[PDB]
Amino acid sequence: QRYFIELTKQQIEEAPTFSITGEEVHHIVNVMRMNEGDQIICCSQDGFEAKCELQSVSKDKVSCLVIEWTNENRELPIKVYIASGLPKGDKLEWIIQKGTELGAHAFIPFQAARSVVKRERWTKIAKEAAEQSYRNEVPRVMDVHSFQQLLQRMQDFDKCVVAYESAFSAIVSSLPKGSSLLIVFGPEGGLTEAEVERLTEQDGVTCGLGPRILRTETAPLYALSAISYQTELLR
Amino acid sequence: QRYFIELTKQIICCSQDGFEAKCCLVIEWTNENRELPIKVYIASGLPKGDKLEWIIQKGTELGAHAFIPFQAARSVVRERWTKIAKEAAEQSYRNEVPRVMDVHSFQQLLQRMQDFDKCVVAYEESSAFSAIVSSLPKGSSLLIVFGPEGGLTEAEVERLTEQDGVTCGLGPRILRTETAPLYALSAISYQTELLR
Repeated sequence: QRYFIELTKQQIEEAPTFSITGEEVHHIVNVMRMNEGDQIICCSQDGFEAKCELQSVSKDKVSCLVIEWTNENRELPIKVYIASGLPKGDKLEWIIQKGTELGAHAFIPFQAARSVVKRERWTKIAKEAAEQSYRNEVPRVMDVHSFQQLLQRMQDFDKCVVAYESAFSAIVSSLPKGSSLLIVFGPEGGLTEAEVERLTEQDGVTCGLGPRILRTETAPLYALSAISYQTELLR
Repeated sequence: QRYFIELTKQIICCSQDGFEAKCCLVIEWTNENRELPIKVYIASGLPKGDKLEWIIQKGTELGAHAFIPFQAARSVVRERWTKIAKEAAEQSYRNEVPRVMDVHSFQQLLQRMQDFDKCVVAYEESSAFSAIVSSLPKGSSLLIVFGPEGGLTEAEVERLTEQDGVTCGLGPRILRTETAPLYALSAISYQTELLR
């Protein structure tokens, strides 16, 4: 039902209809087997959502007519970046997937001291979650970062919370529309005393996320969900 | 290490009545309680694959008091579930092992709603969610209903509304069937524990 088009809103407005080429055609035509007259949801590269009607359906080209510009924006009011210490098994895919459903702006995996242990599949997982959750953007998944490299990234964001153990509601409720937030989590083992020390000197502020102990795949989910509650449900 | 034992009132032990202790010889009672201020019952329409296993686990680490699996209209569908709860309780330092009830039918779900202080239906047709949770007094009961993949059905919503459940959105992004309960629980801890 929902597709990310490699055109801008103004490029789609350009002509009377527009066409879909590549990966998506196959999904439209072969996998779903849609016919002319069928309706889909398209989001441009600049975040604009449209209701489209399949005017033409070929084997490599699909033509669409925009029947409505929804004006719907479902993006979190603030940019939240998830930094995760490489978890085991396939927990990173769950973090990326639910994370996108919950509004995360980008993911940054990093080698962590207790990390006991692909990106092309991660990018794919983020795009599909992005499609199924009606995001106006597809979250970017970065390259696995050394612990050091992560430390050098910190300067780019407005704030940084370190999930470790009540600054959290304060910082989140004091961030303005459009600002950036970095949240780093440790792996199954958890961040190290040494590691916290380096994060805290880079302005990272340690915060608890409730009194219950949360798994690595669970912590970021709580965090995104709380930000949503605060910035969208109360505000 | 932390283990649940059935007797009522080095490792950590937790009585059946919820009293945590450092120990066998009991050396000290911690006095620590990490349960949510309100009793939140998670009612989810039976999902596919192993999604309900996921909900039990994550939801126990996030404070669920109890789980009520039921047959939804769009549902295409116990001992293991209980085991997943207990282990999830163990690792997260809960004081209580949430119980997972027998799978109910929709009807059974409806007959059980009167028990609760407040019933929320995770659904939006139009959000009164923060208003409700912000207003439940400590110790009260909250049942939240969630559909399976595909969602609750309009017919179903109508009958839940006849029984006093209130429809409430959970933000503007479409959440999968296993993501919704984790959001609600997280939001709840945020309101009643981090803001309060």
